[PDB]
Amino acid sequence: AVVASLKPVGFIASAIADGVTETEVLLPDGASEHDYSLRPSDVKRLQNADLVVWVGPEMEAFMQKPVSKLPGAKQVTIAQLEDVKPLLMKSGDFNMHLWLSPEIARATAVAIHGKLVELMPQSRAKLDANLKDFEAQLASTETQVGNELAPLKGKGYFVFHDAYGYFEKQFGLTPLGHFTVNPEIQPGAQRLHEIRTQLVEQKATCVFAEPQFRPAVVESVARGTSVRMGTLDPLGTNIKLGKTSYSEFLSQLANQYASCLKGD
Ligand SMILES: [Zn+2]
Ligand SMILES: [Zn+2]
Repeated sequence: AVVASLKPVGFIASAIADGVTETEVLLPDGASEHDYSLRPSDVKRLQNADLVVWVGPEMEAFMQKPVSKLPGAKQVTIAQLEDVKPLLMKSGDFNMHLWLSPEIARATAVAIHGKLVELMPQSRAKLDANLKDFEAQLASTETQVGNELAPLKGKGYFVFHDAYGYFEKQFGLTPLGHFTVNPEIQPGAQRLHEIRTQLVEQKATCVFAEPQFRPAVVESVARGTSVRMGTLDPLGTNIKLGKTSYSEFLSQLANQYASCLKGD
């Protein structure tokens, strides 16, 4: 199987590996990329993987050690790809939520395709078709999402944690900011006051929770204002792995933004 660290990384892999091999995901639905430790079984999957796909040591730190033991030919380290490095944004150091950038997802698919052709020469024609089919579906999805989000450009909102910058930059969304950088370090009152002052003063439309975290501080901030409440899921928990799952993921996230931000 191809073993992907996070579900959306899995979505990209499953486009390319479709009809070739299985895709498995390490991080369970509900879990956070910022607060996880590998299970004994997670470890076994890694050693036995045909290919491991992950963002890199500044993202899934919980995977760095077991991945370091594998052949270079059996891993894609997304953040370290030559075509990805020029695309990194500071938004230290650089923001590592790379699976929300279509352009990086493209570079990821190319790397996956390239590695799997070497490892599985029996599936070269299928892998080639899968890559073509992935690019076509992604290009259509980018057109669709760009349209869905266009009216929303310029509306301020806050997100729970700093996960969305690549997507927001791509499609012209204009976040006022985020509650947390690391979503485990709960934000203090300081702070929650600064956010609500921004909300009112800058006339924000939305605040967004995330299903991986209890929404209390988000609801608290919105309380006594006209700001609407929504939810974004940077990990696509309700989407199943499969050929068109990455496109479905981007479309779902866009719909989650629009659901709250619509109605000017
Ligand atoms: Zn994150
Ligand atoms: Zn910040």
